[PDB]
Amino acid sequence: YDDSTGLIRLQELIMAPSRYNIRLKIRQLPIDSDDSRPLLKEMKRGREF
Amino acid sequence: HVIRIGGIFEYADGPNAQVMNAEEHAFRFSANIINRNRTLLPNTTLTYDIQRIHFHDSFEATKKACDQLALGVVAIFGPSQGSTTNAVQSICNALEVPHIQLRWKHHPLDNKDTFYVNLYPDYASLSHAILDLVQSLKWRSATVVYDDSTGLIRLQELIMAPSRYNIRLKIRQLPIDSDDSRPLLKEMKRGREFRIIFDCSHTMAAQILKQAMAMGMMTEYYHFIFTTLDLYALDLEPYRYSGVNLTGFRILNVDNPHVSAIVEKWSMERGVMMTDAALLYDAVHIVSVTYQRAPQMTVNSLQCHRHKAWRFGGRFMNFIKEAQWEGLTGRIVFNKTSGLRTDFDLDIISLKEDGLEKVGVWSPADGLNI
Amino acid sequence: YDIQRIHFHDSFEATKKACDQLALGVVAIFGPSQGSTTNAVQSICNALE
Repeated sequence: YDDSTGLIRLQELIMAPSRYNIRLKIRQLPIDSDDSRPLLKEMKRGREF
Repeated sequence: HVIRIGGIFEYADGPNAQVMNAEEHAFRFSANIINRNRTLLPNTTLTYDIQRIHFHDSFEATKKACDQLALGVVAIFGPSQGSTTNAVQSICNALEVPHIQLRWKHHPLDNKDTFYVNLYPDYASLSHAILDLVQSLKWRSATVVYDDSTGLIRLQELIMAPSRYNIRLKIRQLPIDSDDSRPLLKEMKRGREFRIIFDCSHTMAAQILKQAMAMGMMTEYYHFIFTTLDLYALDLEPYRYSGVNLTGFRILNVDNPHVSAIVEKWSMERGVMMTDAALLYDAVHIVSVTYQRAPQMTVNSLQCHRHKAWRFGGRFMNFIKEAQWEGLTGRIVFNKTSGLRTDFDLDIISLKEDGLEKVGVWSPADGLNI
Repeated sequence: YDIQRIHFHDSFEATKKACDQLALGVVAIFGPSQGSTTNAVQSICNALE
């Protein structure tokens, strides 16, 4: 995610891992810069689709 | 000399509510202490314009602040809610009077006010405090239970710490239609987690005391973690003499005898000093330091609808933003870009069967010395 | 209709534009993009029906 206060009203999906058994990783989008590319390398290490 | 300032408190009928809390009374406490101390301002005597507003009512706030500006005030204590306090900060920038934030409110730096001072311990360094503590305990299974997302905001290095530290919790909100989560304590006792961490306030925490001891969860296996700092207006003793493993907190630095004398002197006034009582006493002391380090400066009667503004608002905004003073809570520090109490001292206090006991400290300077 | 434009995060702007649109006379105001202006003036709009 990027902004941290949209999911106040999307928290149904946030407490979905108490219900639905999907495994999950949380990261934030950088807020002082737009450059996602080292974080893209971090997800290339994270290896998820 | 005599100086006059402006305060805003929030009640449930507002000015039509007649409540003097442990802070308004502590405001008058510390203001008359500066009226008593004459090397805390050589001759300048601290008076004030306290203007109660409602809870979540910015119209009453705008009228009370227009009354303060028409009387002439040179600083405005921030409300605890962004509807009121952020509009008041924009107007404080717009008529060149220092806004105060007495607490933390969520403020973006996309706000364009230059009149700002946030005061509360570092959220990231708090998250690293609990990394220090939890990696001294080496846990992975836990449960953070909240009742709004702002405690997830205030602890947010710890929430990308699952992508650092090998850790995974039960993300759960409490009901916002009820404060008894004892049926939800039943429903989470399916998980029967023993390391649950609590973002909480004191009356809610007494409700949760009677929930958890009602659910048979008061024990020394339930290795729980409290944010709440208030331990003389709630119940302690059966939870103590049942044996428990839990961490609470105390920002107060009362083992300095001056600070314990001020707490006892408030007990004569109220009733023991709460967190924000000590913060507001230290804040009124800080403003007397900022003004004693200031030239004595004008009081400007301002219409709230004009652009007309006070001469020394940027000057005294610099005097407040640069402040850094030692008092009841230990260290009090502003950042100079977006203000913050980056460096902070805590008493790691914990209840056992012998009672409450300070067992360590956590500071961004002391690390996790404990 | 009546159209206003205000900077992000300034409710004294909302103060003056609200005095314009009230002394003019409107019955609805379209929400700004920030939050402090909109809820401050929402409490005011609540107070004056």
